[PDB]
Amino acid sequence: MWVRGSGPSVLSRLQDAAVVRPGFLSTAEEETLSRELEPELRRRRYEYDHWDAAIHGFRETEKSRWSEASRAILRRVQAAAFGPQTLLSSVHVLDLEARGYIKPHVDSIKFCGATIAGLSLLSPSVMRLVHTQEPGEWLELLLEPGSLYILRGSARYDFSHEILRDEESFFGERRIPRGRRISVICRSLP
Ligand SMILES: O=C(O)CCC(=O)C(=O)O
Ligand SMILES: [Mn+2]
Ligand SMILES: [Mn+2]
Repeated sequence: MWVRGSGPSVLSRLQDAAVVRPGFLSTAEEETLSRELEPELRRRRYEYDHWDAAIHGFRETEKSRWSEASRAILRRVQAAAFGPQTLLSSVHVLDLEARGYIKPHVDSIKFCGATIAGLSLLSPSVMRLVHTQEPGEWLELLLEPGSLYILRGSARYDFSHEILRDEESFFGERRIPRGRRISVICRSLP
């Protein structure tokens, strides 16, 4: 339902490395995050785009000070996705416009440890993972609003990830129309 792959072996190999938990958040939790983050994101302009930037059509913030309700959600993510690992001192909040997208990349190994965990809000999208040496090994993850994904180990180090732009936004054969998306990303310390 939420993962498709280039073949059975990549699917088995990454089954606990690339994880989607649809409906990890309740509607109330989605609302908590939106009410806290929408106003903060509105204070910033969508950034200038660059050809050699991974992220296109976006604004963002780092946030370490959170309401108690949002902190309860972040602690649920930490329990679900991270061992005992330490998290970075801030959480990355990313606002992609409907025309925005993310190009294939591997998160910096200088600043991010073994695990990335992301909450998706507002609208559905498709995350594609592609092996960095072998373009024939890939996964597609369907990220609906309220979902948590986890990329760890090989899914974090050996595969790029990207968020498909509207015209390319397909989960298998199915078109996933893109809208404005907010994501809330927790990362481990290296
Ligand atoms: O929006 C997401 O879920 C991922 C963002 C991302 O890949 C990044 O900021 O490195
Ligand atoms: Mn920025
Ligand atoms: Mn990334």
